Amino acid sequence: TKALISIDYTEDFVADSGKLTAGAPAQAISDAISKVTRLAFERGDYIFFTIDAHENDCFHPESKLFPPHNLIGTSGRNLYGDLGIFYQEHGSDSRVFWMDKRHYSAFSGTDLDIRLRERRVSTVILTGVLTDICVLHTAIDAYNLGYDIEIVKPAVASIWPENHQFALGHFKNTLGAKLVDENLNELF
Amino acid sequence: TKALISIDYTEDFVADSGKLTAGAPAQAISDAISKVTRLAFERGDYIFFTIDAHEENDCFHPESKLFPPHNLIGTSGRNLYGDLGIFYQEHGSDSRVFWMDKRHYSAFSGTDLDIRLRERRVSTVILTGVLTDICVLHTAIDAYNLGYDIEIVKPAVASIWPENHQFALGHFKNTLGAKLVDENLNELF
Amino acid sequence: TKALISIDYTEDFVADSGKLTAGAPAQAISDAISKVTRLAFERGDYIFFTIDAHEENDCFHPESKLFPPHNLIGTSGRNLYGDLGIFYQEHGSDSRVFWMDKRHYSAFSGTDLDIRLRERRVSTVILTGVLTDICVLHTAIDAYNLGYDIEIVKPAVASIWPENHQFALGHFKNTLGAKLVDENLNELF
Amino acid sequence: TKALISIDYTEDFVADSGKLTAGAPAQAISDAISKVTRLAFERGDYIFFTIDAHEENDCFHPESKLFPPHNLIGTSGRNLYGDLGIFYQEHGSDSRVFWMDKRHYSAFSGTDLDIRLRERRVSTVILTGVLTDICVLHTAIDAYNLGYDIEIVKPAVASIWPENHQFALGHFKNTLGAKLVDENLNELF
Ligand SMILES: [Zn+2]
Ligand SMILES: [Zn+2]
Ligand SMILES: [Zn+2]
Ligand SMILES: [Zn+2]
Repeated sequence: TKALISIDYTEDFVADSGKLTAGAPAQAISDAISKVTRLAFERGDYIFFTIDAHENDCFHPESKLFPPHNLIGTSGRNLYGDLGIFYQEHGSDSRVFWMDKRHYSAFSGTDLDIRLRERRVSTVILTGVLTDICVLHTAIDAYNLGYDIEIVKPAVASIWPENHQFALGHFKNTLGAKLVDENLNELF
Repeated sequence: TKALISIDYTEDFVADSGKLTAGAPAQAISDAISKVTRLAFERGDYIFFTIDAHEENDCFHPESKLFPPHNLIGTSGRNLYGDLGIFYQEHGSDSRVFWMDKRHYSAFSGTDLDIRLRERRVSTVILTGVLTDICVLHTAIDAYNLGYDIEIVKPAVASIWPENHQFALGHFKNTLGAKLVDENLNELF
Repeated sequence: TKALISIDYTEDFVADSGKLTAGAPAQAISDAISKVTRLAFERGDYIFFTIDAHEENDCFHPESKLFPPHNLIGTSGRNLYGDLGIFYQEHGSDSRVFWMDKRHYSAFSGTDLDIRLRERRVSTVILTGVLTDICVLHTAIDAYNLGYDIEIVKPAVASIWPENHQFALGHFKNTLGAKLVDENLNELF
Repeated sequence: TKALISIDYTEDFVADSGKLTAGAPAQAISDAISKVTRLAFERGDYIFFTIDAHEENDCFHPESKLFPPHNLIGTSGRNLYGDLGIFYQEHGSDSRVFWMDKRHYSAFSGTDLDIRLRERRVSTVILTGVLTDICVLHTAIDAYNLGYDIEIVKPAVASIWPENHQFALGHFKNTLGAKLVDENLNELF
């Protein structure tokens, strides 16, 4: 049994009127990200929604770098597409988690590692946005914490195609990650 | 300039009808713990309420087998005891006052406490609450390993067992190099 | 998959002429600590010697104000005491045996212990060495927070203070959920 | 009070005959990386050499499947390249200069870097070395999560891939909020 991590696939990151939207490339993965999450859950895997929870926060260095996004209590934090429907169906399940984060990495200042260790999880499966920012930082932390890594290629996206390509190369060649499709089958 | 950490001073830990109550010794520090928290706030310090947030039937938590259900989410058992609860009603919305849910004994474990303290370049933590030999001890040890200067408010920490309370105070002073202070934040000799 | 951790059982902590010696109580566990280590090795367990590596004079270390110089790098005080030292000379080159320098009390703090254990998918640590209420206690608490199952070899841990040794053993069993075992690795009830 | 981090600038990563060499682009920064390190030292900064220390036949290390053997313990591959190596011969024994073995890409992973930095109350790290998109990138991300202000010496970092070098620099500035500086430690606009 593995764990699938769903990173920042919310209105503010995906929708056209989103505060920090990736636009077309992020919208394009909506079908794949929902399909792969449903499949992982059906298999018995743990699902962790790791979602930006921002505040107005003078002490956060990220405030100077990006405009306000994923603000607590706003509709910008709602999950985009059929993924949101999956959460409506199974959000209260013991195997499904909602986790607020303040840094890019899903591990930083959270209890993600603790929850995975409780369940003796050795492999993480990464999905969401952006490939070169919150997926990259999460993957690097996962590597340093000794997890096997899988990346769902058609269920990650970035605003810049060149940055998306760098990150995929980094996952495979530096982190030793397995690149998989929406059916959780290894790509060659 | 500094940060005060308020550890688990809730109804379940302090009140007579508390699910994991420390009883009389925990109740006896109510005046001192509220006094010292108000004083720290008045002089500009950051206040971190680090409170147990447990779920019953959490079979993956090793603590579930060691203690009865306590500080359950949505219950009155998580409410702060005494004038400390009044202080949170008054100033809990101030930018310098925080509420942090925790699952382990240590206030640092699986939380963003270290990140929040580093954002503010805090070098010294002041520890209060219960129990001296469990959630205060674990928090103090984590603080030591993370390079913080440590202050322990002696009249604002308590345990069920006098021998355990005394071990912990000895450990703080002689092994961690912590300063023991009174409810007026003055060094005890 | 289990790993035995051998904490600070060196000349400076054990021998009569040691710089920070626990003396007779530490000397008393020599037979049990060497026996349990050889047994763990025989059973295919990983063995980690986690040993204080201090410098005189380390200005920036908070420990320097609390204790006299001990376990100094390149000195005979860092030599393992008794048959445990003979074991290391025999099997130190084996891929399952490790020597790890540490600067804090905990074996995990600032080391790659957690990394090496995760590489091997170790779920249980077995703790031995000195002192029960300082470098063993700190290692145990870190192990707990990192999700490891814990075993404590009761006859292979020791302290200079008997009351502190008792607190620690109680803390291990009642707070950390650790298993207390003997030198044959059998659970004590 | 700042700390300069010198990452993997050794024979195996830089020299033409190095086992995992970045080649000409890495060799091209030799003048700048030595100059900036000597400058930092003169300004009273701390200097940390954080250097890969791998073992041959380390089957438990995930890196062993990804790259050929490199920076093996006790081999010439671990020797610092260029004037940096001369600087270390001159000032390695100074209390402000450190040598740290590492096994992961990041200088923080499984080391005591964070501990040594907090001991000195360092709030800003200055990064140099190779490769920009691997051990520099991982170190920078770790520094960011640990709340350090970050400076990157642009003419003193290098990669074998120019497009990857460009990505990393953009990532440092736009995502980590790092300051890009030259070999004179002056900000680049
Ligand atoms: Zn954000
Ligand atoms: Zn609890
Ligand atoms: Zn020591
Ligand atoms: Zn390497």
